[PDB]
Amino acid sequence: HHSMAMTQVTILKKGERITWVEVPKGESREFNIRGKYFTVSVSDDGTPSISGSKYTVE
Repeated sequence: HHSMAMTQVTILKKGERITWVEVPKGESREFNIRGKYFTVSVSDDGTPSISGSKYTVE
């Protein structure tokens, strides 16, 4: 019975997948994507968000 897995977050550029990251539910992590820093957050309900305007997340 595996413990709790990361939330897998897909990073989208104009709605198309460019990369993916892992973040625990209820937390935020920093990533460098193509030379810029972004905060990716996953809410309690598993919904992700990202700082900046270049990308969205799913």
